[PDB]
Amino acid sequence: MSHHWGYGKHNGPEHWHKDFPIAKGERQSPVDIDTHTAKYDPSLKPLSVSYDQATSLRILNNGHAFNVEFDDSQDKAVLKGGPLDGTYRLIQFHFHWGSLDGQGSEHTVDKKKYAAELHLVHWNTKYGDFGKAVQQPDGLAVLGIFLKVGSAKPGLQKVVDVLDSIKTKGKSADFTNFDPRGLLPESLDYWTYPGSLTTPPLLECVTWIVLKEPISVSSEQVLKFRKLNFNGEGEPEELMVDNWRPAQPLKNRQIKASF
Ligand SMILES: NS(=O)(=O)c1ccc(CCNC(=O)NCCc2ccc(S(N)(=O)=O)cc2)cc1
Ligand SMILES: NCCc1ccc(S(N)(=O)=O)cc1
Ligand SMILES: [Zn+2]
Repeated sequence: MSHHWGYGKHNGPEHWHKDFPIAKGERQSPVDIDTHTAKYDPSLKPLSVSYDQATSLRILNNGHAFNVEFDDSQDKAVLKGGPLDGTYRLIQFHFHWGSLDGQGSEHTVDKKKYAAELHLVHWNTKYGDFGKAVQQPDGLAVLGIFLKVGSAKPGLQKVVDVLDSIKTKGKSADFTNFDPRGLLPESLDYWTYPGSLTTPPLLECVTWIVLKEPISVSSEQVLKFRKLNFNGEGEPEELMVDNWRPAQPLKNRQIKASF
């Protein structure tokens, strides 16, 4: 209830360390993915994304992004394989995006920034709940997918269309029967490395799995994201744009490629 971090000049990423000192830790995210330096690891398995029984529930403007929430009280939508040991359940997805099409992703690829990045957040079932999982070094698996501006993504349009009902911080709307499979690219080739949450509390609990193939969305789709507000109703309007943390030092990590 006393958090005041954000993405402005007075409360943005350069300030976070003062309340969340792990911001300067050894495994922070995001990072630049240097594609030449990433090593192909033949021992990596194909990723297994099982989203057929996914149960979406609600979409919320939380003042930083919007989250689409899922029932995670059974193994309904799970991620396994790839670099992972065990079963990770989908709890929510959200995006980060820019004020312009040339920025907005958190991860970069040879310093290239995409217009946005989707994060599908999953927690390791051996830890019993999400709150316990974020306290463990292998507690979360975040599947990251880049968005480039081009052709529309039909499977995104239900999200775009509901955004009028959650314009300001604290607003939510029913968001049942949404299929997250509609947000994936054709290929599940990926990079992986150990990292962190990219927002406070910046906990170092994430296995990052970043897909190589971007999805394409239209100019009009991402334009609608930028009409959301960071502020609550009745407060000065601040457009929800540039809700991305920049790349952090790789330090003593190696990024592995599945391909
Ligand atoms: N099942 S339920 O009862 O409907 C249900 C109950 C609760 C919830 C919200 C979970 N809390 C959450 O997602 N916090 C953000 C932490 C975070 C920060 C940063 C990243 S990031 N940017 O690194 O991916 C990922 C996650 C959802 C659904
Ligand atoms: N200085 C404005 C108030 C304020 C700024 C930044 C943060 S932080 N460290 O959580 O990003 C908290 C409060
Ligand atoms: Zn995120």
